[PDB]
Amino acid sequence: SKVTTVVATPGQGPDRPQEVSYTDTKVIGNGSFGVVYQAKLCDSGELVAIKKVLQDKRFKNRELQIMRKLDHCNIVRLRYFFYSSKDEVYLNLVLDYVPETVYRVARHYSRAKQTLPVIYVKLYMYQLFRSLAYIHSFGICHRDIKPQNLLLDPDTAVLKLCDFGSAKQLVRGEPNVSYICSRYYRAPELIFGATDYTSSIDVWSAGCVLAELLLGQPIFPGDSGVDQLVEIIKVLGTPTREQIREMHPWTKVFRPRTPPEAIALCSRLLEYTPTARLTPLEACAHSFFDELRDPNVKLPNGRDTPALFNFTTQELSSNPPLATILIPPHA
Ligand SMILES: C[C@H]1CN(c2ccncc2NC(=O)c2ccnn3cc(-c4ccccc4)nc23)CCO1
Repeated sequence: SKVTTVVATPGQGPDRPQEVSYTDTKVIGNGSFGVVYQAKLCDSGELVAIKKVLQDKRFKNRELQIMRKLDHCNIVRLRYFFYSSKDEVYLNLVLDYVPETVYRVARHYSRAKQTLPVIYVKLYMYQLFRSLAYIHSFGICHRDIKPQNLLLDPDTAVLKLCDFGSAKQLVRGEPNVSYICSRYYRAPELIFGATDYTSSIDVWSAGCVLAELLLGQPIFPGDSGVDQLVEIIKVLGTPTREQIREMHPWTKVFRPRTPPEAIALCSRLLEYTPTARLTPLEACAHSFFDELRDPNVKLPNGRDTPALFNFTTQELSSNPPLATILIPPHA
């Protein structure tokens, strides 16, 4: 077994490097992002993911700057970072390992001609909304919400948002690129080429993930923006002049046994008007998640549900009175 020893800087806290040794290094992902590895830390025995990207000499890495300041139970944790080396330098992000993704779990169910039990749809969606409530409180927009970027530990039912390669602090009056976000999950303002969009593009993407988990397939597919806009229009109806300036019965969209609270939540996330969409914190508070607030709720495997109510002042800052719903009496 090959052991690699590096001098890495801890993610959170002041810049004080340490020797870090890891082994059992294997490639687990390859794409436009770069390469993701799996490895075992020699000291603790803990599994880690290592995202390796090409580092520009000219500037500081935006993903690293964002990740160093994030601390949330539903966001993948940056343990360390280090630089490595023809004649080019790479930035390596040592993250907490999470074994599965919502993409892979949902695909197991789709191929088996079935849908993910609604208890999981609530757990995953609720935890995704918490992660968005947290990043959005600092003005940070993920800009790439999709099932592959939603990590899962299937045994504990914990969801962790990953991939901050497109994330950016959105400042009012500053223009932003419209070519971020993956096909199927782009908000209609991004399809229309808006550069003045807000963090609500993340809420639309999350609404696309929710509808997909309920349906067993993407709600707005299409290989072009015009095809995707046709699928959006089939469900939401034709956008008014006011709606276009700002950027079908929903019950007939899903299978008959679909909970009406789930359908009501989709209609409030998937709206043409960016300001009409729910905020992540308001989505957390929706009646679709009431089952998670029940003191007797348990996972299908018999275990207790993960931490769902440990809200901080920062997390609640968008609407502090929502704490009366969000933190139930038993919590
Ligand atoms: C294909 C991968 C791409 N991947 C990413 C794309 C861009 N930047 C980062 C990541 N990954 C991560 O930040 C990440 C952090 C922690 N644990 N972890 C496990 C796995 C994983 C990798 C392969 C198969 C299953 C799981 N990926 C991660 C997201 C998942 O799907």
